[PDB]
Amino acid sequence: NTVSSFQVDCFLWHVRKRFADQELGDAPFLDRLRADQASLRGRGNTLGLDIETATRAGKQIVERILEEESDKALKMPASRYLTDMTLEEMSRDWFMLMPKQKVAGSLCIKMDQAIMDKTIILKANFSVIFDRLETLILLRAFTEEGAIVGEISPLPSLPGHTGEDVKNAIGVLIGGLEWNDNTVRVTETIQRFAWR
Amino acid sequence: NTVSSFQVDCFLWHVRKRFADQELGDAPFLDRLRADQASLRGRGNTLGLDIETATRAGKQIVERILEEESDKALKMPASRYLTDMTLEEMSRDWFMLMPKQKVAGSLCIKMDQAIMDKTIILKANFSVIFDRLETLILLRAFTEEGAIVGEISPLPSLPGHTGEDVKNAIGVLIGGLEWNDNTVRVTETIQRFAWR
Repeated sequence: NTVSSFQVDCFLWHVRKRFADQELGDAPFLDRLRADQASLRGRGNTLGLDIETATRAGKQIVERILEEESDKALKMPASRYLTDMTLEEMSRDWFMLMPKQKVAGSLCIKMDQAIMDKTIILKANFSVIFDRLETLILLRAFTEEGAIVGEISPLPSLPGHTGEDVKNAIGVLIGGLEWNDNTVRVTETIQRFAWR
Repeated sequence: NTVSSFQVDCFLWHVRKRFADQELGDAPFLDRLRADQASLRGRGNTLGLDIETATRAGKQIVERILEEESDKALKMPASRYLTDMTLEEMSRDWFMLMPKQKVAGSLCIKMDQAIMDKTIILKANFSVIFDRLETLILLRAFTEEGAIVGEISPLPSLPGHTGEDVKNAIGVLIGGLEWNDNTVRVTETIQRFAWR
């Protein structure tokens, strides 16, 4: 019922205690240890379970969380994060006068149809595995005048996208922008790890 | 400085999160997880360290606490706890009219010199290893009338006592009580695992 967590808390307290027992602790850490020691005393007396017994049970529970595969996440060959945009560029507000958008590939593609005869460069932040795109964080279209006129973003509620879905989204965005006689290019990052 | 603990907290949060992720959690556990998730977000932004990076560093720190000998406490062959007294008997108030006491063997020996011509039984709670006494919790002398007239207790500030120190303390207590024509015996627990 409630003993599973109590036991986990008692073991994790022990672990934090051992951390303190080996120095390096800041004052708020020791303060939390004191508050938790008092709270665990209370919870123990209410439950009737000795702190060391609970600690050992917690140890076995924590091991159970960490048993079997544990955290041996050796199936993600060090993805490298590549960026063309700063956090401000990704979070910057923008608007479309004649908005146009669609969903495909678990990606949302947006572009302003009011943009005409402009020169546009695409910038993106994304993860790369084996010299190819693996996850898209964000792509935005900027005019030479600095306006944001299009965007490709992942949809968090759908099964994740692939590199080919992003390549298709980029091609679709470029096509739609080119319709209005815009000149569209991509950064070297996109040109090297993705495709126009 | 303060990153060592923060990192430990982030990993331990992850562990508690995985516990939640595998059910069995009570409402206060999840509530603490929410408060801690918000607090860790704050602490992260203040420190500038990503929660996953801190989590991995915390994992390595926790492993460091648990590395080498870890908790392989295989040098304490299952001590068995034997009791003659309830918690109330050990915590019961008592007094000596003519107090007498000494320190020896990292034990405090007390007896009331005013007790005469009584029949006394000694009761004790202690740990046993290999069919012999290893740690004394408490020993008290009771008259047949129920009065507490003597006590042998460990002193927490001194190097721990041995079984032979307790045997000597019991012999000394019995001797002092016998001086005043008291008849003193011990429980079967003491007679089997210690000596008069």
